[PDB]
Amino acid sequence: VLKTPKGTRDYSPRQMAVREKVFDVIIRCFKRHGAEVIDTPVFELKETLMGKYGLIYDLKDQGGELLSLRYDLTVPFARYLAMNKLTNIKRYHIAKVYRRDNRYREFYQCDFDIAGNFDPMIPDAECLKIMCEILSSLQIGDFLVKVNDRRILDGMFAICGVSDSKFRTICSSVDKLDKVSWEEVKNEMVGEKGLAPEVADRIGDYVQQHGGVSLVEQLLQDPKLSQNKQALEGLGDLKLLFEYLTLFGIDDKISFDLSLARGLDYYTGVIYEAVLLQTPLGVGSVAAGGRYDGLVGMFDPKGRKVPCVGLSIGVERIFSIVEQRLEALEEKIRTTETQVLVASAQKKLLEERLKLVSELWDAGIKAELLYKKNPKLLNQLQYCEEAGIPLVAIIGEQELKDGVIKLRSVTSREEVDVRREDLVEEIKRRTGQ
Amino acid sequence: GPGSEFELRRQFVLKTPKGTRDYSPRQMAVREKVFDVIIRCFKRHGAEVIDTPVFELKETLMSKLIYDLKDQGGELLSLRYDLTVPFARYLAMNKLTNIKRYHIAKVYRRDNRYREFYQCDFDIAGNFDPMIPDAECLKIMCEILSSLQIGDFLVKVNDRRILDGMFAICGVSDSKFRTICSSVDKLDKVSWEEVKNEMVGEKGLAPEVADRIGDYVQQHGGVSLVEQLLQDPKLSQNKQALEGLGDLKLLFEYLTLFGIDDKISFDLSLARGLDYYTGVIYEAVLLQGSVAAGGRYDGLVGMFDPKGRKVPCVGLSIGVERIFSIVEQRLEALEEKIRTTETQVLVASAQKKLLEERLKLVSELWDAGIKAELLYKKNPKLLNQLQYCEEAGIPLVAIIGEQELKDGVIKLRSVTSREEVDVRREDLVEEIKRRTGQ
Ligand SMILES: [Cl-]
Repeated sequence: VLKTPKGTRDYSPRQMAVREKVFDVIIRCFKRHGAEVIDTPVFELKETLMGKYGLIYDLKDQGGELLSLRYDLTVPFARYLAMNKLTNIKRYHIAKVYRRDNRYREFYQCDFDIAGNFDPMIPDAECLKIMCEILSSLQIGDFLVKVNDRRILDGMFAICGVSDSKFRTICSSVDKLDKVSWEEVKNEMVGEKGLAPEVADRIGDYVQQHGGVSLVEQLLQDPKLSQNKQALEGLGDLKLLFEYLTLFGIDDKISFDLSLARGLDYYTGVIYEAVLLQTPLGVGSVAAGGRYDGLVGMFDPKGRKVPCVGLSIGVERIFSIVEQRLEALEEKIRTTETQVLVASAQKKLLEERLKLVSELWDAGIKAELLYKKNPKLLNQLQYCEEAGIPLVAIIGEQELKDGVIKLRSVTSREEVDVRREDLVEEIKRRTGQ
Repeated sequence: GPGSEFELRRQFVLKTPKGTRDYSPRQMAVREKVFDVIIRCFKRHGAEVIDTPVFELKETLMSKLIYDLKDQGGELLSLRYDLTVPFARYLAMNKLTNIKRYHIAKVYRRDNRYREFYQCDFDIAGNFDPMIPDAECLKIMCEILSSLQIGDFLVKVNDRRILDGMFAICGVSDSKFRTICSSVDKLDKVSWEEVKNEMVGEKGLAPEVADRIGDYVQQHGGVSLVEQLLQDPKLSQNKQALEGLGDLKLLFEYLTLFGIDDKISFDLSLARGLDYYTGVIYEAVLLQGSVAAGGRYDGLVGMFDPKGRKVPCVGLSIGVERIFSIVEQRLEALEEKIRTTETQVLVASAQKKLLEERLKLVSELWDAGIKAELLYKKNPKLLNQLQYCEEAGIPLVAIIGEQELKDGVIKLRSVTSREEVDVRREDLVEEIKRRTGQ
């Protein structure tokens, strides 16, 4: 019966160590952009989640409110904003979400969002900048951020002749163009979904193109698209976006891709998705986001609109990559931060070690000793070697009388005598405070 | 007007579940400060960390206080009510016989922010020499309680074996152990007479028997009290009491070496968590609340292992929810504005048409690891930018103007002092670093 629920896994000490290094990079970035932080309960009223999703963990009806586990951090955010009658906020939220999909049922989401009425595209641009800072800093190899706008999509599908009835499914097909070829995608829309091959080929004339600001300029000249009001504003915003990206120094990491069509329940403005590269060959997505201006309005009692743009870093995939990067380097990932083991080779010294280890703790030094009265020096050394503990402070009967400690570097094997009074400052010096 | 039914219905559902609440940025600043103290202590003691799913199999957690997940055609799941039972499952499942770990995570209880709340656990599992890990747990509690600077505190200590032997030697029947413990436990809230009456009148104990319990249970003291009970005519003939007292005497030797023997109060009325604890039991009290508990529980892991293999465990739980409030009140009483962001500088301008230049600059600052912001406006008024800083606690404003750009210069104004000085652009990163301490 010993088992974690399907789709969940524990984080082992080593996995926690990597998670800490990855979160530390991400949080340091969020904080650099003046983000506040909040937290919200792991479950919300079922009502709060109902009427938002077209796969949600519900809690047993036990005689109170009907409750559900958060499927994401964005809805809780909207509920939070509305509940506190906030009109603007810049926040990050790092927490687990829950989905009965098919470690994929419980996993971390890492969100940053900017809510408020501001001038066009400036916050949207900062979101892309934040993506890029983070992905670069993690050093998970090269990447590329795909960008599109919801209104460009709507307009493109309007003038190509896609019905409102098939709009939703056709986007699902187009959105596959990242992994698969246009030939497959075309054949699906036509063969499986009953889309006219005339419409399919027209969509193709747009959907197959990608590039930088150059493509935004071309489509602003497109005779058919120009005459669609929505596509035109969307393109105007992207043109603006590219200007700001250039100033942020990251226009070379951005690809305007008209096949990007996801999260169409939420997104009203830009849509983006970061993808890892090979060698530009897409190897998988590691972040996503966009502008969703209708969500908060759905919660505010007076339906007051609060624009929002934001991003989700896909940390689960990043945990794997970083873990494997570390493994391939023979770099032993430490699961503890102990700086020194207090040891002795002789017997009858437990009380002396207890006294020393405690002095070290008092000075704020990270120390341990074996829970054994007369451990063998070899066993203590082996313990340090496996744990990556860099120093061993060896206490002996004579050395105590002399007021010295034998300090041995575990890896270099070099041993030096240190005055007891100098021991605390000497350990700090060897580790870096 | 009061508002349409449309409006009032929406307001009616704009809430967090009962007995839960969001953490605002202000409360997150407090919680981050508390957790930093605690985690720095855990790490200082060589602890590893693990994490477990918020829900375990229902069969694993066996109550009218445990959240169950709806049967949606699959496993029957429940939300965890603590971290110790997930730990035991974790040790048994991974066939570990020793681990020293801490775990900080929310737990869930349908009791009467009190249904979802943080537990901060530290545990040392494994077969070791007597009472050293136990001593270290008390040290850890003492380090943390001290560093949190939440006033003076005390740690009550007792042992299950001492209660066992003590009940035996003064007449209690073995089968009435638990309920008499439940009564004795309330002597930190209630008088001995109220307690006695509940044991005799309610619990069917004999008057003579309860009186002998009162002779011991009413007592609390230091290491000298341990020595006295080792001299006790009746107790010192009971094997359990003898072991229990022997171990406390030893614990005290180690607490003296750790310089915390003066914070420990041996208290015979401490009888908590007897579903778990097989050795030491303890509870920290703030002096003017239950702010940290723990003890040794050697049978729990054994109950999850198929071959019933025992793994000795001793640990502690820090009541982090009571501390959050105390610390927040400390901060608010100082009227010290709690910042919710770390921004060092706002990039600003008074003139129009400089958005592009603020974008370039703020991005330069970000690339240098400086915490910077700018208002999301094409042409903000300087006043609005300065007010934003004043309200948020941002100490510097970097003002870009057309002339400054030509001179390769940036006007850097202190938000508090209002003094503005010119700064060569290439020096800006360093000049900011200096003024904010980095
Ligand atoms: Cl001023």
